[PDB]
Amino acid sequence: KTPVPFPEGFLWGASTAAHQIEGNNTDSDWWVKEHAAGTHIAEPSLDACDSYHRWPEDMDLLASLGFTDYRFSVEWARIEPVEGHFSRAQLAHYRRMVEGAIERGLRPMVTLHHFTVPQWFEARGGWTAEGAVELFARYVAACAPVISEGVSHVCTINEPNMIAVMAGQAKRGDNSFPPAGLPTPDDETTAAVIAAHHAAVKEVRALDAGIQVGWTIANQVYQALPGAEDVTAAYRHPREDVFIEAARGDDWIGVQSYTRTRIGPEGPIPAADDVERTLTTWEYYPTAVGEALRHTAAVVGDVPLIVTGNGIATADDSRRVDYYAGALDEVASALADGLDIRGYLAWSALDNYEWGTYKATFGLIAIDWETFERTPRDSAKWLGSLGRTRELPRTAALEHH
Ligand SMILES: OC[C@H]1O[C@@H](O[C@@H]2[C@@H](O)[C@H](O)[C@@H](CO)O[C@@H]2O)[C@H](O)[C@@H](O)[C@@H]1O
Ligand SMILES: OC[C@H]1O[C@@H](O[C@@H]2[C@@H](O)[C@H](O)[C@@H](CO)O[C@H]2O)[C@H](O)[C@@H](O)[C@@H]1O
Ligand SMILES: [Cl-]
Ligand SMILES: [Cl-]
Repeated sequence: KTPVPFPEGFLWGASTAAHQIEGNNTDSDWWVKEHAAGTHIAEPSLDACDSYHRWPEDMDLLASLGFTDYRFSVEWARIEPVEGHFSRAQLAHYRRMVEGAIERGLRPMVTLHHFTVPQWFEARGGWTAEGAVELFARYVAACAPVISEGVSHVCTINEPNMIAVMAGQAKRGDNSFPPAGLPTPDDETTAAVIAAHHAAVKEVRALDAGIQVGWTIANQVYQALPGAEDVTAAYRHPREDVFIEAARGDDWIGVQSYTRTRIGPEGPIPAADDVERTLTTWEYYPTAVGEALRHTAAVVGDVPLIVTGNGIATADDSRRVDYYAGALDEVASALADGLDIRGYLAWSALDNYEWGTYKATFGLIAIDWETFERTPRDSAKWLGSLGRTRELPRTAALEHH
């Protein structure tokens, strides 16, 4: 019904991840998987957006559009290309990104880990191997020159619940996803990423640089059909809630939401045949983030919430505007209800490599895969303008009360 001004210092921006935009990330586990014999990965990442060279243009564009914040990742595979050999070259590359954000009036949120790992880290047995926790923490300590000045927010591990899910697949040797919901996570990896996270928090806080640290959650918005509450709770806990519980002592927690999955007495039910879908196959559900935020609050307590990824894969930008109008309304609504939300970062700043395909275009900013030309979409112009306005618009539908 009425507009909700940004809280003071509210993050307003977009998010990317190194492997999805940078191009030539050739020391990652993913680079190997993309080219392995028998890979199921539909297409290779290759040059992606070449943000390795073109992040200056990325950030010029974001700032010009009126965004005030940029979440990007720094890449362990580059920083530690072989075990024990830290690249000062790549550390400086990443420090230049932080400084470059600041010089363009963008507050940088730094993700230290976004799914990919060094191939050597995978080859030695991944998150569940002996020493994996110490290895991650050492990498985190080594990022100190990148994050010790000018960075207010660090994300340790992006969506550890997706890590645990995929480890569950790899352990069973499963290649396909169920028609709804998520594969049983590997509880071993669950434990390992949680211990890795706490150790990373210690490392960042040890810098005594005031950094707010936490991690981000792939919120599924599991909804119980009436009667199926207990099944829904059991299903969601290892997939989501256990990672939110591990964040209860953190300085902030990231909410990443896109769609919803209904759960019946037998478990996850797929979207109806006739309901609107996005280019990811997911049900179009603009109000997801609303439920994601509220569920996250219920579980995590009073840890500040930030939306660190939210959007839609679509070829129709006016449908993206629709999606954000509903998502922003849910953010406003949660704020007005008194949730402590301190930022909104859209997924994604650019069209990017969506873990195996380039067809699932999530970008505010269009990318030509041949020339690397950036073209802001209209959604980008509108959302960006809110960085100056600093007020969340509402949809024209009525609230209760
Ligand atoms: O791969 C099957 C199953 O493994 C699960 O992990 C188990 C682990 O918790 C247990 O300690 C040991 C005991 O030998 O067995 C398994 O490794 C994992 O959580 C599931 O995702 C997998 O489906
Ligand atoms: O897919 C768009 C972006 O979203 C993230 O990962 C999502 C996750 O949020 C969601 O729960 C699952 C559904 O099974 O899909 C993943 O792709 C990542 O932050 C981004 O890398 C990803 O591109
Ligand atoms: Cl090196
Ligand atoms: Cl990384």
